[PDB]
Amino acid sequence: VVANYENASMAADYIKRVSNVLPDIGIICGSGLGKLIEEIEERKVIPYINIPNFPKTTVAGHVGNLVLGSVGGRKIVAMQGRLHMYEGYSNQEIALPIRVMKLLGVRVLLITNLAGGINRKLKSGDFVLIKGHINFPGLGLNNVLVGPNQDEFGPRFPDLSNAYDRLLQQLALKIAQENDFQDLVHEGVYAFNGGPTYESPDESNMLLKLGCDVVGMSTVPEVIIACHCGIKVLAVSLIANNSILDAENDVSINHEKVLAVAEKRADLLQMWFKEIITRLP
Amino acid sequence: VVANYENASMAADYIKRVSNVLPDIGIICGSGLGKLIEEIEERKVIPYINIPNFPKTTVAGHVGNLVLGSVGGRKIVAMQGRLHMYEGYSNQEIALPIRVMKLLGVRVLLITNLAGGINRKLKSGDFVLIKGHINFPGLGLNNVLVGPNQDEFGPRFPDLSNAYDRLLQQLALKIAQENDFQDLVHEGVYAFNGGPTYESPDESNMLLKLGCDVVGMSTVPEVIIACHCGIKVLAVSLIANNSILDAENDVSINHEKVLAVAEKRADLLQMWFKEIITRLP
Amino acid sequence: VVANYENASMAADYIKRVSNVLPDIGIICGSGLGKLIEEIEERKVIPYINIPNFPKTTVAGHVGNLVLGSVGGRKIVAMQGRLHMYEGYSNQEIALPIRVMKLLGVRVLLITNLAGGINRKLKSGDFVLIKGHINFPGLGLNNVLVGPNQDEFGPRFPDLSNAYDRLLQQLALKIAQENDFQDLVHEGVYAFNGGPTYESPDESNMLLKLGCDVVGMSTVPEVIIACHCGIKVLAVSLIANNSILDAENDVSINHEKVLAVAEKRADLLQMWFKEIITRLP
Repeated sequence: VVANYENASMAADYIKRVSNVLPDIGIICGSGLGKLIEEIEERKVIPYINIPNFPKTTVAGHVGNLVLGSVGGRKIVAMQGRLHMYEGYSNQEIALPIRVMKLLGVRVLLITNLAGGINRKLKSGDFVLIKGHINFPGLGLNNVLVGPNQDEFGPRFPDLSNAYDRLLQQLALKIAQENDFQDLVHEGVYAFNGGPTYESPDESNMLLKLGCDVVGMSTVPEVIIACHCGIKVLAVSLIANNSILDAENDVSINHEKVLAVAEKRADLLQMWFKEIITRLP
Repeated sequence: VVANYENASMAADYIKRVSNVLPDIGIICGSGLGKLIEEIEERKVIPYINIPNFPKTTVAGHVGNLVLGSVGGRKIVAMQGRLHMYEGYSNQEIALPIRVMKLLGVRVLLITNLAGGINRKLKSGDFVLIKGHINFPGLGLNNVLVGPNQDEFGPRFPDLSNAYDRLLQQLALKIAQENDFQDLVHEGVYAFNGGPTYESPDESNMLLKLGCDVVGMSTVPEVIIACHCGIKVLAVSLIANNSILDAENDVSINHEKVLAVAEKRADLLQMWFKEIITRLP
Repeated sequence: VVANYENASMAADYIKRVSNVLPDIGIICGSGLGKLIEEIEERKVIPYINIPNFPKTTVAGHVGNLVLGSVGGRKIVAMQGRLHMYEGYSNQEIALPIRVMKLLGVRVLLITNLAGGINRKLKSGDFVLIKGHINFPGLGLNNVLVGPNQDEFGPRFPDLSNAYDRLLQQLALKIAQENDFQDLVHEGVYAFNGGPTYESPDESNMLLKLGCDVVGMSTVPEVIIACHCGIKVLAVSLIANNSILDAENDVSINHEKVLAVAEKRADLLQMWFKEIITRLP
């Protein structure tokens, strides 16, 4: 189905009936980075499959729930099981959950992901506050907004110059300084590789030439839908590896190594985002 | 429907019956740049919806007519309401009107567009004669010619090295010199961003590194279909803003600002293209 | 149909019944470079159209056979008539023949193609051993693996850092040295342009900036499917022209010139690959 006003409204109606929560913060967590969702207070778990007009996710399988409740005195909604465009989902399937968040009252969206490091200053286990992006699918006619514009949500031609809110980046850094882990925290430009193959050694070298700091396979589609409909965004990458160093040393990249870095930083990222949610203006 | 010989022929038959004009020049005008079409002499206006096999355009809405008549003693056909790939149109839907122009007798196609400036010499209100392009959708398997080749129109593997005719660029500059506005006229390479989001600040910085002078969301698909079937092309960008300066100063890009630049230069561009049409060899 | 385990198995069953050959080497030859297939010993020719679940190729036309038999004492399977993504084939249609090769027992895949030269050291008639690639369709959400993962063949996120086997590159060079044509043999990075338009002069200049040595419209999709399911690869480009020199001298690129270079080097490439097959570990 199309991610239009009528269809998003039907989904929001169901969610309001079942949860009673009206959230103003949304969260989408990266692979291995979802522990925070398990400590949402007075929570309600809603499988995607039960929600009218939500995308069908059974071919990919694995978890897919919307979770509503309270964190740090704030009302939130989380996507537990994020949708990736490398699975074959359409623009409409990716956009509809974000537009439902908008109708529910979400004004701030917090996002984490796992990424490869390109900038030579980045090590495995570092965090990058994303300050801009290079959208290779968008340049090449696979932008998430290709299709008719849904005018009720936003304009035909959105500006992305302020997609990554500067005050939210400053708050995230202040909290890292308060807890003495600011030495892990950088800022940078995110390249979107559609995937699902990891960036090749020579693609990584190209990205270094083009001013990219990190590369991954998510996040930019959701940011664009959120910016289109006026939702503020903070996005943070966890660095799994430095792809430029790996190319110079003939070291492989693999999913098991990536998930082990996620497990090593999961509890610190949970603590960090809990405080961010508590402190949001 | 497919943009094949049979289907294009049916459309041309209808158009010949209704207009009696056999044009040898075609024009496609950019957003806010179509005033010239209103002064076509002894004209005939044909809504796309009435023409057999023309693409359906009702989801996007707004004007969509073919207009035939005379300008400066020359017989022309204009597209009033251009089709953009960011609306979701297929390769076949974009190509069919250009191939109908070919069957009607068109030998020269003139095109205008609105673009962002990348080269630091470019200011809002400048004109760029396009001398080559960088086709990000084509590199990434969304070229307008992906699909079976329609052999009656052109070859399986076209060469684009002479897509932008050099003598037509020289004529356009000569006319600007005659009317003392050559100080507005540059030449440059056009990057095709599929869109519909404006180029991000970091995408603009990448394009500067890669030798692009201007960036926009149109024009290259029509140029490729015209070059494939042997139609000569002149393409001219109107610069709405300098995206590199805007990124350095945190200034936004938006559709209202773009259209105001179009209105400021519309009458000069109308005068210029009228003389070009009159003077074509 | 989907390039899944069940459908590939049905195709392999038919092929085993009809040919009696169990190959451990596969070959895919470039345009004008297929003479070797005509000297396969005790061969069996199987039109694609006869094989269950093979992709339909009648719109494009021209030859499309699987050929099995012996070369140099080794059992091989060849694709005579390769599938190109610029024809409009889906990811599933490209992948299924490679996955059938895997089920038949193929462990090594040898590939040739025609390419444009970017590196200034490359001349018409040179050979390039491919050591890595830049996948513009993959960066832009048209990777051959976009879709559900077929877990029986390989992992959700493959690593491509060793897609081009180093020992096979060394064997190919050793044989060129033995026959005194090593002066023709370079190594380099392959850029995948989806096509079917030749790279424009300004796209070629961009590729020079980005560290590409050669550019073409094939090969990378098949390499990715082979690497995903554990098949070793050697890929060799024949240089048709130097696109950077042609842009500086305003010289055109065309299919007839390309095929004439293929004819000039066909017999040497046949001799070379026959010895490679004979000598494989």
